[PDB]
Order: sequence, then C-alpha cells, then structure tokens
Amino acid sequence: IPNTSLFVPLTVKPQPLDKNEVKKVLDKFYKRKEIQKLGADYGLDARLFHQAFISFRNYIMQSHSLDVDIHIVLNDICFGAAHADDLFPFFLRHAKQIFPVLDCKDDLRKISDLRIPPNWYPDARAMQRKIIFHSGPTNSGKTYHAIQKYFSAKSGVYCGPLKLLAHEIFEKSNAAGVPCDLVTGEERVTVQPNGKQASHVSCTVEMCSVTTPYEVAVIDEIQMIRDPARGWAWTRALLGLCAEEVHLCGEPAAIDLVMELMYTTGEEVEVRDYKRLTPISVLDHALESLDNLRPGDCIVCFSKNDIYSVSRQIEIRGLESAVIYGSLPPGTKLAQAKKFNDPNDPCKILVATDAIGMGLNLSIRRIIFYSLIKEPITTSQALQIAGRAGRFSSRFKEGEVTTMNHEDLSLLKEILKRPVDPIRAAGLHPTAEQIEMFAYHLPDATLSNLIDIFVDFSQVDGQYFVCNMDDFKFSAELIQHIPLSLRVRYVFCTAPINKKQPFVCSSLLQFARQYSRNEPLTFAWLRRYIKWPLLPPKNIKDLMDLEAVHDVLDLYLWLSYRFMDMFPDASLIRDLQKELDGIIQDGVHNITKLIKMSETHKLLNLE
Ligand SMILES: Nc1ncnc2c1ncn2[C@@H]1O[C@H](COP(=O)(O)OP(=O)(O)NP(=O)(O)O)[C@@H](O)[C@H]1O
Ligand SMILES: [Cl-]
Ligand code: NA
Repeated sequence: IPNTSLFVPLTVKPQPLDKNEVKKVLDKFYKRKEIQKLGADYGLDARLFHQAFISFRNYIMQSHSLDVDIHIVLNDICFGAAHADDLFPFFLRHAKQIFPVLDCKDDLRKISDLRIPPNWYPDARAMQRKIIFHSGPTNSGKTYHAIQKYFSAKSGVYCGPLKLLAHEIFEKSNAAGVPCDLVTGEERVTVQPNGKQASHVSCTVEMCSVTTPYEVAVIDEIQMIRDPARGWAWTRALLGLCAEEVHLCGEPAAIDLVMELMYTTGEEVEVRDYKRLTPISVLDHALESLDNLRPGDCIVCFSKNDIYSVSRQIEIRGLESAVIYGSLPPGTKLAQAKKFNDPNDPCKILVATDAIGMGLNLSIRRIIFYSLIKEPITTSQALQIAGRAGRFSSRFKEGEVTTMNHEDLSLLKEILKRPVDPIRAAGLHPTAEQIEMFAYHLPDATLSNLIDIFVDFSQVDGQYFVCNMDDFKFSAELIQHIPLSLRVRYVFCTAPINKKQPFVCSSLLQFARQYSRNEPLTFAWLRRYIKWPLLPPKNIKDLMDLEAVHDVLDLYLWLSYRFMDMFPDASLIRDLQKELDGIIQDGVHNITKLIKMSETHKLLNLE
C-alpha cells in the first residue's frame, strides 16, 4: 500500500575487523533471498531494501568506530561463531533511521484517517439541523429566498464563494436594518460600536465559524463542494455550521451528494425548486459581426487576449465598452459594472470573462459567447454564464443568448441542453493539527513531502476525496529555506497567491523572511518596498504590474489577521491599497489606450 517512492532517504554518516571479509559478508547478505524476503516483511520493498543496504554497507565500511554490539557480531560472522542472518536486526534499525516512516506506519494511518468527516464537528452533531436545498437556475430567486430567511432570523451566517458576495450581503443586510459583520480572508468589520459580534455575519466560506450557534446559515453555490482545490470549505460548512436551518443554494446536480452526506448525519433534506424569474431564449442567428452590437450586449471571452482584442476592435468601430475580468480589484470591477449598467452612460457593451458568472449584478440584454473553448466549456458553466442575461433586478425583462460565430451556435445549443451528471464526492483537506502531528513523527521531512505522505496514507469514505494541494506545495517549496515553526509555515503556505506573478512570490518570501527574524512589516517599510507612488499605467504590462502590487497588499492584509504583531499596519495598508485601486480604476477606464500602446508601441500580437 504505502508508496515508497515518496520516502526521501535521510543521510546516516559514518561514525579489529577485516574489511575485505566484511564486504563479502555484506554482499552475500544483500543477495540472500531469505534476507530480502525478511526485508519485505518489515516494509523494505526493492527500493528501500536497496537504499538502506547501500548506506548500511557504507556506514560499516567507512566508520572509524562501530558500536560494540555490531562489532562483535561482524567479528563472530567473519570468524564462524555466528550465522550471517544475525546481521539482520542491525540492518533493520539502520533502515529505520534512513526511512523513519518504517517505524510509524500505523500511527500515520491513524492520524490521516479521514473517514466519517461529520465526527469532526461535535457541536453540529449535538443539535438538530434541517438542510433546505434551494435548487434552480441562476436568476430564479433561489438565493433571494435563502437570504430573506437569513435577514428575518434572530441570528444568521451567509457563506459565499467570493469576496464580492460577502460584501454585497453585508451591505444589504445592514441597509435592511439588520446589523451584520463582515469576515473575509483580508477584512473583518464589526459594525457594533460595542465591539461585540453582531448576530448576523456575512463571510467567505472558508472563514465561517463551526462553533457559533445560529438560527439560519446560507451556503451559496453548494456545488463548489466538488471543487478540486476548494471543495473542502464547503464540506466543512455543510457538516459543521451550528445552525438550526442550513439553507443551500445551487444547482440540482449537487442534490444527490447532499442527500448521501445528510443520510450519514441523519439530517433531513428538504428540496425547494425554483424556475427562472424572467424569460430567456437562445437565438437562431450568431452575432456574426461586431457591426451587430447593441446596447446591453455582453461578449463573454475565455482568454485575456480575446478581451483585449475585442475591446480594441469595438473601439476602432467608434464604440465604447466596459471590461470585467477576475484579477481586477474590486472597486474597478464595480466601477466598470456601474458604467455598463447605467442606461444613461453611452458605454453600453461589456467585454468580460466567465468571472461575470457570479458575484456582480449586471444588466445584460444579450450574452454572446465569443468562443466555446477555455477544452469546451461545461454545460454548468454555459448555463451560469447564459443566465446572466435578463436578470429580474435589471431593466431587461427578458434575456437573449447567442455566439459570435455561426458554426458555434448549434454546439452552444447542444451544450446548454445536455444533461449534467450528479456530482459524486465532497472535498476534504488535511488540518494544521494533522500535519503538525505528521511532522512530530517525521521531523526531517520537508513540508511538501509531508503533504504527499499524508495524502498517500489518508483514507476517505466513498462520498469524499482529498482536495488538490498543489498551490499549498508550491508555497511550501518557495519558503522551504526560511526557518519557521510548523504551524506558522502551514499558515504562510495557505495564504492564497497567484504563483504566476514573480513579484507576488518574491513578496511572500520577503514577508516570511521578516517574520522569521521577528522584524515587523510596517506600513512605511511596505510603502518603500512597493516603490510608492506608483504612476498611471501606459500599457497592459503596466496594468498587470499594478494588479500584482494590489495582490501583494491583499497578501499583507491576509497575513495581518493571522500574525497581528508582525503585520501590525493593516488599516494603513488598506488605505494605500484603496489609493492603488483608484489608479488601476482610471487605468481600466482607459484600457483601450493601454491596449493600443501595447499593440502599436510594444508590437504585442493579441490573437
Ligand atoms: N421577490 C423579489 N423581490 C425583489 N428582487 C428579487 C426577488 N427575487 C429575486 N430578486 C432579485 O433577482 C435577482 C436574482 O435572484 P436569485 O436568483 O435569488 O439571485 P441571483 O443573484 O441570480 N443568484 P446567483 O446565481 O447566485 O447570482 C437578484 O438580484 C435578486 O435579489
Ligand atoms: Cl519545508
Ligand atoms: Na473601455
């Protein structure tokens, strides 16, 4: 069972015998089928047996001094007083220092046993919870029902997939006369001047508390429970929120799994179905040509190159367009959204990625898929994107959907109507405590190696899977040379970073390094580090750089809530970040000039 390729051999350096005879004894020992078979009984397969033997022979041949007990046995084997198999217990103890996993396999199994996840949440197990799955398309009112139920409860928590949604529900709750706190990875707002927690809170799903009683919880986008990297946060909220009613919102493809899980907790599931609030239809004609653009059009693109090329093509036609993509800061996304939505603003076309699928209220008359390749978009993605046309909360009473090119149109019709398979399993991840206990057993393993050994030893029930830890392992490998305690290193490797931006990676090293030296990262120090003041961008690469500085400031903020004394200046950094969002916001308003500079001065080819 255990994958022995994951074991990185530790070095055991060398500390009267005939060394030529001993070698002969060693070489025969290695070759005895009996000895190899006894090796395998103890977990030494061919590779471990081999690697332990190489170092064992090495240690014996090169040590100036052996322990007395092994010395005597070698003397006695050489001189006929002992059988050669008597060397085996020494070889085994040697192997166990080369490969300490061989000394604690049962222990590691127990530590990484992830079966019966609900037992991890004794507070939720200790009370009745009823699960209500509000199932339906986007724009069906499934979310509105859950959220109103939340607004009317004496206490409640909303858990969303996106920071923008946590903000939005926090703003709506307070505007509706319901005191509501905000908890995201980067921000905590306590609205009550008494500093006490409000009885409603709006959070990103990873930040929800599983030890706080609530009358009502809402878990938005429940199907993200199968997300390969993030699904674990949805499993944790679904199994662990101590709410009398747990309201779920999402697609019907998540229902069967939810029922399998809630069967294991003995909790009732009530499904409530919703239909689209307004009409929607797919057209018989492609857009075919950008000449055919009309106010309220949204062209959805699957690469940033298409975003640039399309927004510039639109400009050269004498039209303005708004731009939305995932890595924009949130004040920019909102400012672009507001220009596009304002009927009296002549900017009336939106060029956006699939980031518009959730978290922004957009008044879109017609979705035009620019292409259908991201590999083709999935039925779920298409339906989420499509359904953004004609939202009940917009002035468009009906929605339209089409593609740009005519060949794509029946492919789109086909994708949209194709049945979606039930999702099959819920994500789990190793906790900080589990990895810290692994590290006590295997204190010389690197953290990225411990994660792989944990995953390999772990056991899960049929309805779960262990989430991907590639991001976490990339950070671990980046900071592996910095001295940090296990629990601190774990937190640093969980900070969410875009590993494709060198300045973000350089910043994580810098923050980890200063932490390790007890050197607080102050506002003044950070301001010089990012070379403030930063200037308006002149081209796309300048914009990308600003966005990368904005993410570094997010990294500082994320860390400040885990390490307050070493990142003590969060308010001041937030202020600086808001000035940087303003600069990026003006640059994005002017994005067609940045793009024109990139193409015409930098000669970048956008297609
Ligand atoms: N009864 C109602 N009165 C006023 N507005 C409503 C009502 N029902 C729904 N809405 C609005 O119509 C839009 C769609 O509702 P709903 O489908 O519950 O939300 P949604 O934003 O599409 N969910 P998502 O797919 O997660 O973005 C939202 O702006 C709602 O706040
Ligand atoms: Cl490490
Ligand atoms: Na524009």
